[PDB]
Amino acid sequence: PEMVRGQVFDVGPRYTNLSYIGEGAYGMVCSAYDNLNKVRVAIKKISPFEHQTYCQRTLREIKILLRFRHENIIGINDIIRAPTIEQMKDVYIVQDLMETDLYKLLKTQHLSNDHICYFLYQILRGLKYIHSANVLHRDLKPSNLLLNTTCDLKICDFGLARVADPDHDHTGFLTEYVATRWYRAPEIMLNSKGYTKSIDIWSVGCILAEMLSNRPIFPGKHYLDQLNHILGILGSPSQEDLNCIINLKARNYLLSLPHKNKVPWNRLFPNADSKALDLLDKMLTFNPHKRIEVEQALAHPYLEQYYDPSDEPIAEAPFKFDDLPKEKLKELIFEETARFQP
Ligand SMILES: *[C@@H]1CCOC(=O)c2c(O)cc(O)cc2OCC[C@H](O)[C@H](O)C(=O)C1
Repeated sequence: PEMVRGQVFDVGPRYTNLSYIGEGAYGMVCSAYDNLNKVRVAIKKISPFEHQTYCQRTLREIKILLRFRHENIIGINDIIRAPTIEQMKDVYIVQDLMETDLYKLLKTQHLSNDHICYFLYQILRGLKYIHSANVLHRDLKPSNLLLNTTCDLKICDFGLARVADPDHDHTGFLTEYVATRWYRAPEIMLNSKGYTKSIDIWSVGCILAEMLSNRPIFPGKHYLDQLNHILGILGSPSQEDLNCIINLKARNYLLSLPHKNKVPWNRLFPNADSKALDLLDKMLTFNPHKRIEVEQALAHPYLEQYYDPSDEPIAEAPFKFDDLPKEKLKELIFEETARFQP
């Protein structure tokens, strides 16, 4: 049984010659040689079975990814686990081996405008498919975007995904939220549970800004500070957009703030393509009802060299799926992974 950096990675004998890559949520990611297909692959170790929310995230991702099939979504090629529930302690997910992720790339590489445009196209193309299944990714960020050696992009990690539920999106002010802080839409902190598609478009807008400058556009340090960063750039919301926020605590918090001027996008990004900044503005719109939707974004002039709706496929059907004890959830993970046995 091979080990990498002092930890057991029990995937043989099909997968050998392991090398560290990085970290998933419940375990590390390695590369390995696939002795059957004769190519190196990526493998993620998942040890979820102690914690019920861990089991939730693992099951959710497996259920979605076994149904999804799209060029810009990384799939599941194989799942490795013990033959019996009694013996199963870890699960290993085998996926295509990519070359890097966008978080790592942006730490040292400046992107040409042609790279930015192609990455953004591919993000939106994958997102079109996800949203067409009535699913929200809910944690889009550079570390969840993988790139191969020719800059083809795939979206990773559906562990926070949910079915869209816009009729039950409303909540109170300062409602706690799980997804990554820097990519949270402003309404998360005001009145939203993040159950509508507009939550993902905001995150893509954050990713676009970060590709233009190699730095996060809104790097808040804590829950409410994230909103201060956003308002520091967008400026104060209009009366119309405030009137859309019926919750009094949220509205009165915004009314308590001094007026803030909008920072022009071309001041923040003086080298950027003007069409890219127009699309950026529409993705980083404060009012989620006015925010651009994924199919509109694909049709934006910035993406004209790539846009082709006949080559931007959608899901066959809407996706349908916690008080579930982890013992039922481990049982459910066991059953969901049976198709890859032996
Ligand atoms: C994605 C989990 C799968 O990640 C990978 O397959 C992966 C490959 O193939 C190559 C490289 O360079 C990195 C990879 O993932 C790193 C981890 C990733 O950023 C994220 O944390 C995930 O776990 C989601």
